[PDB]
Order: sequence, then C-alpha cells, then structure tokens
Amino acid sequence: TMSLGAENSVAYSNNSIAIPTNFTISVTTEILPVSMTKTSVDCTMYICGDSTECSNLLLQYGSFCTQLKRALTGIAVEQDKNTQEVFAQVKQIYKTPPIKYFGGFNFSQILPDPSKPSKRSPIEDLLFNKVTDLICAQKFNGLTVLPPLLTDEMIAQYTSALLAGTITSGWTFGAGPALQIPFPMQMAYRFNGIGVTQNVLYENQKLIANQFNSAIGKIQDSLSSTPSALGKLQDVVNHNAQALNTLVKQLSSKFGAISSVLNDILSRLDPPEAEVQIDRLITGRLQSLQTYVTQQLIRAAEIRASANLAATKMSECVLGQSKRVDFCGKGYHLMSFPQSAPHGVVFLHVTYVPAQEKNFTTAPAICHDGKAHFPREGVFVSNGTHWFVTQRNFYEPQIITTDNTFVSGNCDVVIGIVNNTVYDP
Amino acid sequence: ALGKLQDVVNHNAQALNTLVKQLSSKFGAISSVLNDILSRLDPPEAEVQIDRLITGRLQSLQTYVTQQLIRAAEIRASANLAATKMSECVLGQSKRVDFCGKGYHLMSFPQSAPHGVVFLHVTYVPAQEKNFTTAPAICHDGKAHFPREGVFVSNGTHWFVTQRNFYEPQIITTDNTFVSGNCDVVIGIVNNTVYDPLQPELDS
Amino acid sequence: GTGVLTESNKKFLPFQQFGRDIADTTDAVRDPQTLEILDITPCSFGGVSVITPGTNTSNQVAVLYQGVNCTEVNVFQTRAGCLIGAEYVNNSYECDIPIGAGICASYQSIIAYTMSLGAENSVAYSNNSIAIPTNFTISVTTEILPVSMTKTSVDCTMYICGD
Ligand SMILES: *[C@@H]1O[C@H](CO)[C@@H](O[C@@H]2O[C@H](CO)[C@@H](O)[C@H](O)[C@H]2NC(C)=O)[C@H](O)[C@H]1NC(C)=O
Ligand SMILES: *[C@@H]1O[C@H](CO)[C@@H](O[C@@H]2O[C@H](CO)[C@@H](O)[C@H](O)[C@H]2NC(C)=O)[C@H](O)[C@H]1NC(C)=O
Ligand SMILES: *[C@@H]1O[C@H](CO)[C@@H](O[C@@H]2O[C@H](CO)[C@@H](O)[C@H](O)[C@H]2NC(C)=O)[C@H](O)[C@H]1NC(C)=O
Ligand SMILES: *[C@@H]1O[C@H](CO)[C@@H](O[C@@H]2O[C@H](CO)[C@@H](O)[C@H](O)[C@H]2NC(C)=O)[C@H](O)[C@H]1NC(C)=O
Ligand SMILES: *[C@@H]1O[C@H](CO)[C@@H](O[C@@H]2O[C@H](CO)[C@@H](O)[C@H](O)[C@H]2NC(C)=O)[C@H](O)[C@H]1NC(C)=O
Ligand SMILES: *[C@@H]1O[C@H](CO)[C@@H](O[C@@H]2O[C@H](CO)[C@@H](O)[C@H](O)[C@H]2NC(C)=O)[C@H](O)[C@H]1NC(C)=O
Ligand SMILES: *[C@@H]1O[C@H](CO)[C@@H](O[C@@H]2O[C@H](CO)[C@@H](O)[C@H](O)[C@H]2NC(C)=O)[C@H](O)[C@H]1NC(C)=O
Ligand SMILES: *[C@@H]1O[C@H](CO)[C@@H](O[C@@H]2O[C@H](CO)[C@@H](O)[C@H](O)[C@H]2NC(C)=O)[C@H](O)[C@H]1NC(C)=O
Ligand SMILES: *[C@@H]1O[C@H](CO)[C@@H](O[C@@H]2O[C@H](CO)[C@@H](O)[C@H](O)[C@H]2NC(C)=O)[C@H](O)[C@H]1NC(C)=O
Ligand SMILES: *[C@@H]1O[C@H](CO)[C@@H](O)[C@H](O)[C@H]1NC(C)=O
Ligand SMILES: *[C@@H]1O[C@H](CO)[C@@H](O)[C@H](O)[C@H]1NC(C)=O
Ligand SMILES: *[C@@H]1O[C@H](CO)[C@@H](O)[C@H](O)[C@H]1NC(C)=O
Repeated sequence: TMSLGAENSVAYSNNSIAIPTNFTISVTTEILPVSMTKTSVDCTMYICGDSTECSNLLLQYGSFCTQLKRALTGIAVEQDKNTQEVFAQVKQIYKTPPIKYFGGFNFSQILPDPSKPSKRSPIEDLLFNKVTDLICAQKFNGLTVLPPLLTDEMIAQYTSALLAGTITSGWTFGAGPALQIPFPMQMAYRFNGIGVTQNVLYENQKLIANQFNSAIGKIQDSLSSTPSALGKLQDVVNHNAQALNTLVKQLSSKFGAISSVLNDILSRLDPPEAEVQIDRLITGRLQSLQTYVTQQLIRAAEIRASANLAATKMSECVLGQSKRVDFCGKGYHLMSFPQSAPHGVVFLHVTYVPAQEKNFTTAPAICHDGKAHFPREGVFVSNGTHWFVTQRNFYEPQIITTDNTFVSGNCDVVIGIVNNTVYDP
Repeated sequence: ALGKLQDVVNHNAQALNTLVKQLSSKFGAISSVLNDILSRLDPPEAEVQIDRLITGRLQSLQTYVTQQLIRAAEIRASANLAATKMSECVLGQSKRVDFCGKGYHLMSFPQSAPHGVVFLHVTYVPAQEKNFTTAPAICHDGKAHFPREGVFVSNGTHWFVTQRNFYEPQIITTDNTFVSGNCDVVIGIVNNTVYDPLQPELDS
Repeated sequence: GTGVLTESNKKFLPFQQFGRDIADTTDAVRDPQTLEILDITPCSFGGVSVITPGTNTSNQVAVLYQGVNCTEVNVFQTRAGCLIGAEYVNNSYECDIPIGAGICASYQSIIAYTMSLGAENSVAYSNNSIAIPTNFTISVTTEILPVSMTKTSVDCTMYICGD
C-alpha cells in the first residue's frame, strides 16, 4: 500500500510562531509542449495512389477529402500560431551587454554561446540533443511533413531577446519600453515583491548569487543526468511519428478484400467485383484517414491548451513577477528564464524558499500606556525575555517603536495582548 | 479586426453546407435520391442501395457531430477565458502581466459583439524615460539607508529618492528611508547626507 | 509499382528477393535477370501551393512546390520546397505571406525573404545607471474573444432518409 507522504505534525500553539532565519534560492524546471509536427495528407494519393478507377469510385463519397485537408491545414496554421503566441511576445530583439557582469550572478548556462554555430545556450543545446527510413516511408505514401514557420535559430533568438530583456531591464520591457536597472537592484525589487526588505538582498548579495549559480549548475546536471526529464516533448514526437506509421501501416490492410494492392485487384477481377473490392479498400483507408485526422484534432486541442498555458507562463513568470502560488515554481517566485526546446519551452523558475526556521513566542498586540500597538508591516516575536518586531518572511528583530507600530484602541479588546514598552524616538 | 468571431461564423455555416453537400453524394449507389431508388427498384436491391446511402450519410453526420464537439470544446475554453477576463479585468484590477492588455493594467471595459466579447483594456505605459545614476543605499553617519518605497537617483551632483514608475525627485530624509546596518556590507553604497526634519525644529 | 530505381548499397542474402521499410513499404528489390540490388525510390510528388496577394491589388502569383527540389520540376530553393515566381531579397521585413522555414513572401512584383523577428535594440546596461520614466501614455487596446457558436439541431431521420 503506497505511502502518501512522510508524517509531520506541526507544533501549533496559540502563542508561538516560526520565523525563517535563512533562505534557499531554488531553480526548478517546467517543460511545456508548444507545437506539433505539421502534417498534410494527399487524400487521393493516400487512398488510391496512381489508380484512375479508384479515384473515380472515390469521387462518389463527396467532400470527405476536402474536409480532411481543411482540418489538417487548420492544425498546421494553429501550430505556427502557438509558436508565435509563446515566443514572439517582444517586438524588440534585446541584446546583453558585452561585459557579462551582473553583480555576481552567472548566466552563462542560459545565455547564447558565441562559440557555437547554432547560437544556443548550453541548456538549450542540451535540450535539443536530449530530445530526438521512417521519414522517407511517411513521405512516399502521400503524407508530407511541413516545416515550422519559425526555425529553431529564430526561436532561440526570441528566447535570447527575452533573456536579455529580463536580465538588463527586469519587468519593465514587458510593460513598455525597456528601462535599464542594475541586476542587484532588480533582485531587490523582486525581494520586495515577495515581502522581503531590500537590505536582506543587499547584505546577502554574494550568498544569493552563489546559491543562484549553484542552482543553475544543478539544473544543467539534473537535465543531463535524467532520461525522463524531457519526457513530455519526446512523447509528442513519439505520438506523431507513431500516428503516421499507423496510417502508413493501414495501407497494408486488406479490410476484408482479397488483396491490399489495387493493381492486383484490377489485373485479376472483372469490373463488377473489382469495383466492390476497390470500394472496400477505399472505405477502410478513408476510415483510417478520418480516424487519424480526428486524433490529430484532439491532440491539436491539447497542444493548443498547453501552448496557451506556456504563453501565460511566459507573460506572467518571465515578463513579470507572479504572486500566484505554484504557477511559476515551488516557493515564493522571484523570476523565470525561458529556454527553447524542440516543440516546446523550458522555464527555469527562480524562487525563494525559506529555511532554518526558529520558534518564537508571539503576541497579536503590545499594550503600552493603556494603548494597543499593532505592527505596521511585521509581527511581534519574543526570544524569551525581550520583545521585538520582525518581518514575516525573514528573522530580523528590531526594537518596538512608534515608527513601526500603529495605535488602535485600548488594551481591553484584543485577546492575547502582552505588556511591553514601546520606545519613542 | 474582427476576424476571429467571423471565423467562427464562417466555420459553422461551412460545416452545415458541407453536410448539406453530402446529400448529393451517391456513396457507391446508383443514385443519390432515395425517392428514385424506391420508384425504380424492387425491395431486395433497393434495400442494398438505401443501405449504402444510409451508411454514407450516417458517416457524414457523425463526422459533423465530432467536429462540432471539438469546436464546442474550443469555444468553451475561449468562453472560460472570456469569463476570467471579465472577472479579473473588468470587475477588478489585475496584476497579471499581459492578461488585461499590454502595459500596467488600469481597468477594462466590456463590449458585446456577435458571438463574442471585446475587451477595451486601459493600461498605463511608461514613456519619456531618462537616465540617472543609481545606488543601492546611502551611507550617512556610519549607517546604511535604504528606500522605503522608491529608488535612489542622481542627476549628476545631487541625490534624490523617487518612485520607480514615475520621475518625482524628493530630498532624501529619514521619513522616506530606513536604516539597516552600517556601510561596510552593502556593495555600491554611496556617501550622501540624509536630512532630518526634527533638526531645524530643535535648532530654532 | 512506380518509382525510380537507383543503385543500392544494401547487401541482400541470396534467398531474399524484395526489401521492406520499417513501416512495411518496399524500399529495395533484386533484379531477376542480373543479381543486383536496386533502391526503389518513389517518384517526386509535391503540394502545389499558390502565393498571391488580393485580386483587388494584383494578379501576379507565385507557386511553391512543397518538398520538391528545384531541379526536379525567378526560381528559388527553400527548405519548404521550390518557389517559382518570387525573387529572393536579402532585406528582412515582417511576415506577410508565410512560406515556411523562416521564409515569407510579400508584394511590393512578389518577393521572398527571411523574415525579421523584430527591430534590434541594445539596452544600455551598466552596474550603476537606471532609467526612470518621466511621462506616461494611457493606452487602450482591444481583445476579441469568441463566446458562443450557432446552436444547431439535426433531425437524424429526416436528414438520412427524408420522407
Ligand atoms: C518549536 O517547538 C516545538 C515544540 O517544542 C518543536 O516540536 C518538536 O519537534 C521535535 C523534533 O522535531 C519532536 O520530537 C517533538 O515531538 C515536537 N514537539 C511538538 C509539541 O510538536 C519544534 O521542532 C520547534 N521548532 C523549531 C524550528 O525548532
Ligand atoms: C544561511 O545558509 C547559508 C547556506 O545556504 C550559509 O552559508 C554557509 O555558511 C557557512 C559558514 O559561514 C560556510 O561554511 C558555507 O560555505 C556557506 N555556504 C554558502 C553556499 O555560502 C549561511 O551562513 C547561513 N546563514 C545563517 C545566518 O545561518
Ligand atoms: C560563470 O560560470 C561558468 C560556467 O559555470 C564559468 O566557466 C568556468 O570557468 C572555470 C574557471 O575559469 C573553468 O574551469 C570551467 O571550465 C568553466 N566552465 C565553462 C562551462 O565554461 C565562469 O568562470 C563563470 N564566471 C563568469 C564571470 O563567467
Ligand atoms: C533576547 O535578545 C536580546 C537582544 O539580543 C538579548 O539581550 C542582550 O543579550 C546579550 C547577551 O546576554 C547582552 O550582552 C546584551 O546586553 C542584551 N541586550 C539588552 C538590551 O539587554 C536577550 O538576552 C535575549 N534573551 C534570551 C533569553 O536569549
Ligand atoms: C498590563 O499592565 C496593566 C497596567 O499596567 C495591568 O493592569 C493592572 O492590573 C493590576 C493587577 O492585575 C490592577 O491592580 C491595576 O488596576 C491594573 N491597571 C489598569 C490600568 O488596568 C495588567 O494587569 C498588565 N497585564 C499583565 C499580563 O501583566
Ligand atoms: C540636480 O538637481 C538639483 C535640484 O533639482 C539641482 O540643484 C539646483 O539647480 C538649480 C539650477 O542650477 C539652482 O538654481 C538651485 O539653486 C540648485 N539647488 C541646490 C539645492 O543646489 C542641480 O543643479 C541638478 N544637477 C544637474 C547636474 O542637473
Ligand atoms: C564615505 O565616507 C567614509 C567616512 O567619512 C569614508 O571613509 C573614510 O575614508 C578616508 C579616506 O579613504 C579615511 O581617511 C577615513 O579614515 C575613512 N573613515 C572611515 C570611518 O572609514 C569613505 O572613504 C567615503 N567614501 C567615498 C566613496 O567617498
Ligand atoms: C542612457 O545612456 C546610454 C549611454 O550613455 C544611451 O545609450 C545610447 O543611445 C544612443 C541613441 O539611442 C546610441 O547611439 C548609443 O550607442 C547608446 N549607447 C550605449 C552605450 O548603449 C541611452 O540612450 C540613454 N538613455 C536615454 C533615455 O537617453
Ligand atoms: C507628457 O506628454 C504629454 C503628451 O503625451 C505632454 O502634453 C503635451 O504638452 C505639450 C507642451 O506642453 C503640448 O503642446 C501638447 O498639446 C500636450 N499634449 C497633450 C495630449 O496634452 C506633456 O507636456 C508631457 N509632460 C512632460 C513632463 O514631459
Ligand atoms: C493559550 O493556551 C494556553 C493553554 O492552552 C492558555 O493557558 C492561555 O491562556 C492561552 N492564551 C491565549 C491568549 O488564548
Ligand atoms: C561598476 O563597474 C565599473 C566598471 O565597469 C567599476 O569601475 C565600478 O567600480 C563598478 N561599481 C560597482 C558598484 O560595482
Ligand atoms: C539470366 O539471363 C541472362 C541473360 O543473358 C543469362 O546470362 C543468365 O545466365 C541468366 N541467369 C541468371 C541466374 O542470371
């Protein structure tokens, strides 16, 4: 019987709080499929090939062929639209400065490599390597794979522009003109977004930079060392080729006829029964093609939903800081980096995870001079003998003064109010 | 401009037209008209011809219903998205980037359209940006000062604190800065005075 | 069948006569007069696509043979296929008519080009400089979303059989 999880009992009490005293910069990967293989089918060539009599009999069924071609054309344009929606979200191609110094933060693994001809990042190069006469057989039966409108190098260029915008300008480029800001100041703004003061980032800048660099290196090692990391994108490739193979395989099916070869049927039988045999082959092949188009449409809907989600993540996680829980990684979200992948996008979510929490005795309000004092932005904590006010997400005790507390009412209404002095500047 | 809604209308009529067009298909039978088949053949072979017509027309109708269900799923997803935009953009102000227009979202207006909704997203776009020299903190009297809500900027000789999204320089005082630590830890801290409001009061 | 018979590097065993693909399609054969192996490759086929602007504007057209090399058919070779009737221009513009593999076509005659992704902007990043907005623009933008479709009901018996 499978275990759901490790058992943890939270030490809940009416007057105790746990405050984090440290943090971990966690980078996590999110892999999203964006597009599929664009397929076009020649209905007449697939069902009948070179046989004129088969085409003449096929004409009796009407506009089935036109319907299948139209549906496939809609899917093919939809895939390009999906790629445009996910990646072509900036109209300026931003570039990084020639001096790659960002206050200790290292972005070598995600920025484009000049040495490589493909102009891809090490992570993107790893993603393309790790995602992989079949093509000839699919082509020879009247099924054609159409090239993506955006080539891999242009998609990589779009990711590079997004990375340059998010690194040099923060979230400003997503909401208008790209405004330059130093990267430590940008990270301080992101720290303020999740409710941590700027001083925590500035004082611990080298530690945060080291943690970020270590996490990025771990991400590259994790992708290189795990076969099932890129399972989703490969699955899409796996489905598409298999579908074409199955459709090709359906040409070798008798479908209740004497032979699967039209030429043998013509060369061996009179037209009254040859017409019947060709009709059986036509209905079986047409059913196979309709089945293939129907699954292609269902997969197109699923990929369109995934692409819409990927576009939403690109807008909310890469082009801004998100306050939505778990949308842009596990933890308090700081920023995200896009990486191009075959038929998809990989988001590196940089999040803030609290760590090394410590118990403190807490009170809702402080009673001083017959007045109730409440924290403006923090929480009251006690280490045993002395009372302090600290920010909720990091332990930084400060003296309780009138500057950081506000007075509302007397001490007779608040349940759990404790008596302590409030300093006056 | 209104290509998406018209496209939906274009698909629906076309689907019906295709289904109507499928009535003119022999489907491997002598004729596409059932009345002719009845008026021309005995029931043993008329049953076969009617069977061919029935299976072809039934396949056409099932195909039409299948694409109608797929399109219904797509339109349901679009309608759910439209309801989400109506709740978050019209009935409130959204902090989600690009959900309610390009730029910092202020408000949205709904307009009815045939088979659809048009959202007029009113957003705030920054413009006419100006370069300034910036610092993370101000060092005064051996203490590090950080902005409460803004950013430190310098026009070349003087330091000010301004809000991030609009240029409004103000004198750096204790009211708009907070003190955390000394000047030895912050990388890039610059030396500047921090004004005290109480100093002229007790001085005079 | 029907196909080109090219020279084959495949060494058949003496008992084998035909050859098949992974997907069970014939890819090779042994000639019964001279014991040699031939690579049966089917003749070239392509999806003829016509690239045109509006008839209100012009009647000039270009033809794209999808998947067909240009030697087997203003002739330009693209990864999508062979494009006849459009002149390649080294300038980059926005995409007007999509061709594929980064190639787009436009009317100015019909030209084919590698589409520009966007205007090139280099952000003046430095470790101590910030850009602060001094003004604003109130921008109203349109977002069009479909909500409902036409409600259709079909009488199954009347449609299939009538009276
Ligand atoms: C806060 O105090 C509580 C209680 O003193 C701690 O909870 C105990 O944790 C230990 C080991 O984790 C367990 O063996 C005890 O059974 C727990 N007691 C209760 C009542 O839950 C808690 O670990 C303290 N928090 C920190 C961060 O030290
Ligand atoms: C917070 O945790 C970090 C680690 O994530 C601590 O940094 C380590 O500090 C020890 C002792 O000074 C060093 O030996 C390690 O090399 C440091 N690790 C890294 C990655 O820099 C840090 O000291 C902790 N801070 C507090 C206040 O507990
Ligand atoms: C940023 O990270 C890269 C890679 O993580 C660092 O490049 C390494 O540099 C060391 C010492 O110079 C070499 O021994 C490694 O072989 C390099 N690895 C790679 C993959 O190039 C780089 O030094 C870091 N710092 C900067 C400023 O770029
Ligand atoms: C709670 O924290 C306060 C503040 O750090 C502690 O007060 C200081 O304790 C040190 C060590 O005994 C003394 O050298 C200082 O003179 C104390 N400062 C003041 C203003 O009294 C206090 O001891 C802590 N309490 C507990 C139980 O750890
Ligand atoms: C907090 O302080 C107040 C005032 O200093 C205390 O209220 C006094 O309590 C004593 C005995 O309980 C009475 O004799 C006084 O008349 C009370 N004064 C007022 C103004 O109410 C209160 O008891 C203190 N609470 C704690 C927990 O120490
Ligand atoms: C930076 O801004 C400050 C304040 O806006 C400027 O200081 C004032 O400049 C005007 C014009 O020269 C003088 O009339 C005032 O007397 C100055 N005020 C003070 C308090 O000195 C300053 O000149 C600006 N610096 C630059 C390089 O533009
Ligand atoms: C910022 O101010 C501090 C303190 O006034 C400066 O530190 C002094 O620097 C001088 C010359 O380097 C020394 O002679 C003093 O002993 C230093 N005093 C202290 C307390 O450190 C610092 O140099 C100033 N920084 C800038 C950039 O002007
Ligand atoms: C901020 O200063 C930088 C550099 O001092 C300006 O960037 C220059 O812009 C001009 C015109 O756009 C270019 O010709 C230069 O090549 C740029 N130089 C660099 C180093 O990028 C930038 O325009 C200034 N910002 C504003 C708003 O004027
Ligand atoms: C901010 O931009 C607005 C326009 O978007 C400026 O308003 C213009 O001001 C000029 C000169 O004062 C007038 O001739 C125009 O008629 C104004 N246009 C509008 C639409 O009102 C405004 O002056 C700018 N403000 C700053 C500080 O640069
Ligand atoms: C908290 O609970 C303890 C025991 O459960 C009790 O003695 C104490 O009065 C309670 N305090 C408040 C503020 O409820
Ligand atoms: C910023 O970089 C310049 C050179 O690029 C250097 O002279 C200066 O010391 C740096 N300042 C900080 C705060 O890193
Ligand atoms: C096949 O025919 C050719 C014709 O010249 C002859 O030379 C050869 O011996 C025959 N047999 C085989 C096994 O090739």
